[PDB]
Amino acid sequence: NLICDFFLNTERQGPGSPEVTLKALSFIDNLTNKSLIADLGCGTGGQTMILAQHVPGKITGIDFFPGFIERFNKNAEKLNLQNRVKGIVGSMDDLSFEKDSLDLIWSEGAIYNIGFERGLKEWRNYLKPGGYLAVSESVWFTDQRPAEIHDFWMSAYTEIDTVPNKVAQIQKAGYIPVATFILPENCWIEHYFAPQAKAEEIFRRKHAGSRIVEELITSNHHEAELYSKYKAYYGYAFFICKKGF
Ligand SMILES: Nc1ncnc2c1ncn2[C@@H]1O[C@H](CSCC[C@H](N)C(=O)O)[C@@H](O)[C@H]1O
Repeated sequence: NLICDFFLNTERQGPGSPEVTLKALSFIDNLTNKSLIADLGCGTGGQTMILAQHVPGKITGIDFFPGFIERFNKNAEKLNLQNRVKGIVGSMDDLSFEKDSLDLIWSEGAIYNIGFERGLKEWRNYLKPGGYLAVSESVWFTDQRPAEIHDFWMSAYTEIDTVPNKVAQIQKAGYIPVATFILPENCWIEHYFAPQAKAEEIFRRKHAGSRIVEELITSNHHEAELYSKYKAYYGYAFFICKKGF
């Protein structure tokens, strides 16, 4: 399981970008120095640092891979945010946060591990009423897509769905769909697939012969191809939800 190692040599493990994280932040108007924030599936904490540098309050990143949490705190350290930004090895399906105690729950390209609707449901219980939930998720841009891309997505994440369905689910889960925007293509190509280029040459050689590596490179190269060919039918959408009642 060196899948981790590879992604340690990258700015982020999923589509995204500073402008996008900030643009989504632009919709949350309840934050102060007393706000408790959580970023679920924070990976190395790249978006978590950009976030921490533009909002007040303490943030808690949570990720399944210890390797990412280690880089998370080390990076937090260099940036001096270690006081108000702590990394923690945990799982989104088994959180220990006091009920209705958070003001903001962040999650970029990580909610698929637990499921869109499931997350909306469960995480809700850790939010102060009027609190926010911001997550980026894979979506279909249309009601019709080719078979290649469709079955590819039915093999990885079956919950991918259209923006309209995602939105109603948010309303159904007891939130107000405050803001919803689709991510620019440069979030995949520029900030995700490209950085993955250099990473590979170095990774592959450091681990020459590792069967897992030779294939990881193949998975990434296949995803990039599907994207460069079907980018018009799918991508990521960011959702800012405000807990009801
Ligand atoms: N059950 C789980 N609980 C918490 N994190 C998990 C998890 N399953 C997977 N993850 C993490 O979810 C992240 C998905 S990749 C996205 C990483 C980061 N949010 C970014 O945008 O760069 C990875 O860090 C993966 O390790």
